[PDB]
Amino acid sequence: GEDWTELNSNNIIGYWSTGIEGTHKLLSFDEDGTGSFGIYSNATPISFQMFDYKIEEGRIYIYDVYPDEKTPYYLDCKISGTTLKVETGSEAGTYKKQK
Repeated sequence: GEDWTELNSNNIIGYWSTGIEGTHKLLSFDEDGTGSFGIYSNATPISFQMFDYKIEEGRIYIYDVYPDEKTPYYLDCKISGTTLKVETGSEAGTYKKQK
């Protein structure tokens, strides 16, 4: 049916977008650095944050965020190549890979 892969430290790597309008959201994850999460409105950047992460459960583990650092938690998500499906969190929805 929906036959997803193991989320791992290598398939997540790169940027992830919805589309370019209204109120969009943008993500990145590096292999040996950090992630980054942005939020826009129409054609202006309105948020930014970064966080370290690990993949120690077939989920994102979040445990360092800035500038307002937050509690550590895990994030249920799926991946197969070019479609991120996050189920929970700020970034919960769908995105396409953007590299």
